[PDB]
Amino acid sequence: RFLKVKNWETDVVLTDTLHLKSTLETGCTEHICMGSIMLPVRTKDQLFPLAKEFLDQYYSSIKRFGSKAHMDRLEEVNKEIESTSTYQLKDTELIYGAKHAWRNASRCVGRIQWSKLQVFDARDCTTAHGMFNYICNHVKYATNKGNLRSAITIFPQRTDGKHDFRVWNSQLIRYAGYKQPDGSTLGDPANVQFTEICIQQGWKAPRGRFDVLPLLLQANGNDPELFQIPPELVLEVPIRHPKFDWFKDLGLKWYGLPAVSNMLLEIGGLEFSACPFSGWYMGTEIGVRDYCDNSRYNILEEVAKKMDLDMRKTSSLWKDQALVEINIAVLYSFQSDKVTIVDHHSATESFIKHMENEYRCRGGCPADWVWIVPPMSGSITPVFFQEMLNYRLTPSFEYQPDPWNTHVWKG
Amino acid sequence: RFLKVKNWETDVVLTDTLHLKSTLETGCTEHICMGSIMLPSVRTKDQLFPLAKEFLDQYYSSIKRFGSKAHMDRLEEVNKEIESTSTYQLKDTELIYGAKHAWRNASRCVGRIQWSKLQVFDARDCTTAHGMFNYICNHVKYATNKGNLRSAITIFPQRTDGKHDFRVWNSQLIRYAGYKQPDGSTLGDPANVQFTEICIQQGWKAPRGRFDVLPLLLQANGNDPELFQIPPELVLEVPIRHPKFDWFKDLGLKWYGLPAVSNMLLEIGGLEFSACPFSGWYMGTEIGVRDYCDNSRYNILEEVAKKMDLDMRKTSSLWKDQALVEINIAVLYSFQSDKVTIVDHHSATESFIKHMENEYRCRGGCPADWVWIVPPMSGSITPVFFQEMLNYRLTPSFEYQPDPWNTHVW
Ligand code: HEM
Ligand code: HEM
Ligand SMILES: COc1cc(N)nc(CCc2cc(CCN(C)C)cc(F)c2F)c1
Ligand SMILES: COc1cc(N)nc(CCc2cc(CCN(C)C)cc(F)c2F)c1
Ligand SMILES: C[C@H](O)[C@H](O)[C@H]1CNc2nc(N)[nH]c(=O)c2N1
Ligand SMILES: C[C@H](O)[C@H](O)[C@H]1CNc2nc(N)[nH]c(=O)c2N1
Ligand SMILES: [Zn+2]
Repeated sequence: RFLKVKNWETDVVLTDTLHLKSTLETGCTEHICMGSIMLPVRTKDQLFPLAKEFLDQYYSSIKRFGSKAHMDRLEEVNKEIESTSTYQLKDTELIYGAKHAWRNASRCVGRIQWSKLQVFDARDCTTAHGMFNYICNHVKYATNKGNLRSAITIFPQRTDGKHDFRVWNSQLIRYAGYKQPDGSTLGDPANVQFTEICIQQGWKAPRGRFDVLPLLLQANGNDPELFQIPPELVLEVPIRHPKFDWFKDLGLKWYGLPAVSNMLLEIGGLEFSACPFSGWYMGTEIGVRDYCDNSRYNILEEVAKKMDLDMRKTSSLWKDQALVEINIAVLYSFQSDKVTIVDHHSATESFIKHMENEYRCRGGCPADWVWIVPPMSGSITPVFFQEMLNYRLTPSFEYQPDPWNTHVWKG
Repeated sequence: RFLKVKNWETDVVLTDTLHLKSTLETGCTEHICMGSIMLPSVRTKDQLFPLAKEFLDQYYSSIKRFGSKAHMDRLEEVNKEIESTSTYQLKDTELIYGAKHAWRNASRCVGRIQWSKLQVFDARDCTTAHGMFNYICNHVKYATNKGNLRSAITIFPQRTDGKHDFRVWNSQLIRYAGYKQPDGSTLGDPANVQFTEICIQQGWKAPRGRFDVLPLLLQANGNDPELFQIPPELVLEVPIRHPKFDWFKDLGLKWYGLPAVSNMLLEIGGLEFSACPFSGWYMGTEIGVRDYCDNSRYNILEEVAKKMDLDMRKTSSLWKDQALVEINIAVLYSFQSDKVTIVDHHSATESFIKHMENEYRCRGGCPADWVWIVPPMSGSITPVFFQEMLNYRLTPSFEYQPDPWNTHVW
């Protein structure tokens, strides 16, 4: 069975056959589309075929399908599963799985880079202090003094679900948010709940406006522990505007390194619940979302007020105007400081090239249009006109519940 | 079974039960989501009666006479008519209800808060293209209303056996001509390049300007289509100027006030109305973001950025974005100065969030296609960006249909 997607700006038509390797559910049915819905331990029983399918992919990629090495690995894994109820990945398999999890992330517009991932094997880690060391080395490597480098650090896989490794932060670097008694918020409104957990865990909060949060790190199912990232490792960029001299006076800055730390990496049925990964920013993830969301820094009003816009009626598009200016400043600031960043025009253009190349050599490229189209100026980017098929391939990155909702406290 | 939709800006969570009355197919499976695919790539007496019963059932429910004397009698009456004639005819009240609810059920339409205010023009007695023309002129005049735009639909005879179809060949009743240049570029509107040529291919006398209003190409009862020129005094146009830059007028832009879709099919109780032009009023981004700044449309993006003297060498200057905003400020300012109805994308999306809440409250759901509801600019500063939506097909409905120049036996 062969499916087709059409680009409505260029009439280019591609043919998807990779969807035949799709596995778990999309959430949709013949009677409902859940395409705009954000969200949805293993027995040897269902683990055997999950491992086999992964190894079949792996040995196909290295042109060794059905080789003696393939069959011995199959036999050795299945023996390990039935005698221990799980199995260990080789280094080679682990690297392959992490890269392919990214290659399969249908919501990620940056996947053109998927094969250039630095994989740090932290599966020998045993304590939160060890996790801290591993994460410090990741941040230093990835940052690279502003010449950012994609990377992932993989902590031990889940066993019985009672000994999980977890990074409680949603991203490795993020600013605190403080709800004031009068109802206003100091800092990042998105991080108010997590900031409270940290303060309750004993974090002495400076209660400034751009306080980097501590790492809250859980090893082997023990209670999590607080660590402060050394400030010399946290690269930051003061935000200024190339024409508006008053923009610096807003006093804004943003960190350089986007590092997702709350997701679950699934490879051959194995679940890696702590796997921070990092790349580099698209400008709009700071300037459209991290300041101008009604639920974030809401400098949207202030920028408009200082541009002296008509804020009486929305049809003056004063919100749209200030939104553009803030995104110009973010890109200008990062480039001036030689900190890697990509604007949404370059990133979407690169993704279309990636997507076409993937249809050629792979038979498809799963993609979530709802997330691929940028949060501003959508229809002047080339992905807006691009039909996209969405399906789940494994290995994959998955959401997992917040650990504070599931953790059993030791005391 | 009782699905939940969350708004991630407000944490409001609505429960959808209306989807259980869904019917047609989405295109998706549990293995593959086609939510970003544009398109879905006569009735026999047995297929027809359940469809009619379903519709009559929801009609008599809406007037709180479900299972009443009138209900069962009407149910029986249509049963007899179908067994006899192999089709049936709608009562005027049912026709009006069906059309309003096809609008209410249009999951790609952000403007649905107004759905119950539709003016329905019953044109089922029409027999000829001249008659169609008359009905369409009256529609345009009524809908335009001197700039105080009013939603309207005109419904021509339903399909019978597929041979005697009524079709408006134009995709919209009012559209600007587009001619390809003997060398490279395009004059007018490139989306209409084929149509603008099909008209001359039939006998049009193209004034060969940029903004030449296309003639109507009306097909009645399956015969060859006929050209008609809409009296220009019926075509309200707004000159586009900017509330700042006076060079903006120099661009010499204008757009028509009346968006009027005319190539879709309306399905009520199993019956198919192949010619059912409907109109409302524009959202500002439909003209400026899409009609002006699309690459394959007017593409004056470069001109506007050039006249703003913006750095156009690196994309990271966001010069396209900057120009795009100013163009959409001008469109809104121009319509508003001329007292021609228009809504900005902030107002329309806010209105739609309110409409959603109303529908979940008094109806149990609201089918909605996020890929189409989110505006093509400034998406994440509008309330619909963070609103999860469930998409499903209810009937009565508006459906796509092939272009008649492939279908018609000339
Ligand atoms: C290297 C430059 C990268 C860029 C420019 C980029 C860009 C983006 C953007 C804009 C999103 C949308 C998320 C949102 O709006 O909240 C996203 C999502 C995502 N990216 Fe990438 N990304 C990059 C690197 C990576 C890497 C290194 C990985 C994994 C190894 C990755 C995996 C993902 C995943 C799993 C998502 C899903 C997010 C979710 O579901 O919330 N990305 N990316
Ligand atoms: C009164 C003001 C109205 C507004 C502001 C409005 C707004 C919109 C917009 C922005 C779209 C997106 C379509 C596109 O981008 O091409 C749309 C789609 C649609 N609207 Fe509305 N609309 C209005 C009135 C109506 C009426 C009166 C009807 C029917 C009686 C209707 C039915 C539809 C349908 C069927 C679609 C889907 C179009 C398609 O599938 O291509 N609308 N609407
Ligand atoms: C792994 O590397 C990545 C690089 C880039 N650019 N984006 C992502 C997506 C994940 C991600 C999303 C957001 C959006 C913030 N919402 C609250 C509005 C901010 C981030 F800081 C971040 F990290 C990952
Ligand atoms: C029936 O009433 C309606 C009112 C409004 N505002 N929109 C529609 C959808 C039909 C429609 C949509 C668009 C979108 C911009 N494209 C250039 C991509 C432009 C139109 F010119 C038009 F006609 C119908
Ligand atoms: C490929 C994609 O589905 C296609 O370009 C859609 C996207 N969303 C849209 N949204 C609106 N309002 N109008 C459109 O024509 C489209 N086109
Ligand atoms: C409700 C909706 O699915 C939700 O707000 C999504 C929509 N698209 C998005 N797209 C991006 N890039 N990032 C997001 O957080 C979201 N949020
Ligand atoms: Zn779907």
